[PDB]
Amino acid sequence: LTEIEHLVQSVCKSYRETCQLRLEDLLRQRSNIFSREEVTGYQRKSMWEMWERCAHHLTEAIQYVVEFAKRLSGFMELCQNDQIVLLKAGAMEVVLVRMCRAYNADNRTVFFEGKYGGMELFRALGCSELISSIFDFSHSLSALHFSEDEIALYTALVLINAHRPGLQEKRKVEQLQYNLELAFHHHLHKTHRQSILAKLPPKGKLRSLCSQHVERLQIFQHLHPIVVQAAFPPLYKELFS
Ligand SMILES: O=C(O)c1ccc(/N=C/c2c(-c3c(Cl)cccc3C(F)(F)F)noc2-c2cc[nH]c2)cc1
Ligand SMILES: CC(C)=CCC[C@@H](C)[C@H]1CC[C@H]2[C@@H]3CC=C4C[C@@H](O)CC[C@]4(C)[C@H]3CC[C@]12C
Repeated sequence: LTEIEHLVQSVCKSYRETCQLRLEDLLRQRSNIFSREEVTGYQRKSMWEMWERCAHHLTEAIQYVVEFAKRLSGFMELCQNDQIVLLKAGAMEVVLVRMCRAYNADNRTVFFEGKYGGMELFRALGCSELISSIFDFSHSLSALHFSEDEIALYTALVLINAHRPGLQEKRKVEQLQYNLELAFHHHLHKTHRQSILAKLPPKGKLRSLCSQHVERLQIFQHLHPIVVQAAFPPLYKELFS
C-alpha cells in the first residue's frame, strides 16, 4: 500500500489535531443564535474593542494553521526562508477557507464567541463591504459541503504552492506539492467526489480576498496596536512592525 495512502492519513491527522473547532460541535450549535439584545450589545461595542477581540481570534486561528503546516510531511525539511514564504502567503488564505465549517448558509451566520451571528454583529468595525465579501466567500464554499478530509487536503495545497514568489528551493516545494496533489486527487476519486474540482474557488479570488483582508488588519494594527501571543518569531517579524 502506498506512500500516498499514508500521506492522506497523515494530512488528515494533522488537520484533526489542528482544526480548532470540531465539526460536530459546530453543526450541533447551529440552533444557538445570538438574540436581538446580544447583537445590539456587540454593535454598541467600541470599534477598537471589537478589533482587539477579532484580532485575538484571528491570531489564534493563524497559529493553528502554522501548527497544521508544521505537521505536513516534509514541511519542516524545507529551509526556513521557504517555510516563511509559504506561511506568509497562505496561512490567512487557509483561515478564510476554514471559516466555511463555522458558517451556516441557511441563515448566513458564523460561529463567533460561542453562538452564531450574522455579519451585522461586526457593525462597529466599519468594514461592511470587506466583511460582506468574506461572508460571500464562505457562502460560495458552503455549497461544496466540504468533508473534513477534503478541507484538510485542499488547505494543504493552499499552503504548499511552488509558485509563490520568493522561494529558494523551488524544486523541493514542487516535490511536496505533487505528492499532495496526487493524494487529493486519489482521495476524491476513491470517494466519487471529483466533481468538486471544477467548483473550487478560482485561485485569484482567494488571493484577492485575502490580500484585502490582511490589508485591513494591517491598517487597524497601525491605528491600534494589539498584544500578540507570539509563538513564531520569524513569521511574526514578517507581518508585524
Ligand atoms: O504567533 C506568531 O508568531 C504569529 C505571527 C503572525 C500571526 N498572524 C499575522 C497575520 C495577520 C494579523 C492578524 Cl491574524 C491579527 C492582527 C493583525 C495582523 C496583521 F495583519 F497585522 F498582520 N493577518 O495576516 C497574518 C498572516 C498572514 C500570513 N501569515 C500570517 C499570528 C501569530
Ligand atoms: C475585517 C476585520 C477587521 C475582521 C474580520 C471580522 C470577521 C469576519 C472575523 C473575526 C473573527 C473571525 C473568526 C475567528 C476564528 C475562526 C475559527 C477558524 O477555525 C475559522 C475562521 C473563524 C470562524 C474566523 C472567521 C472570520 C471572523 C468571524
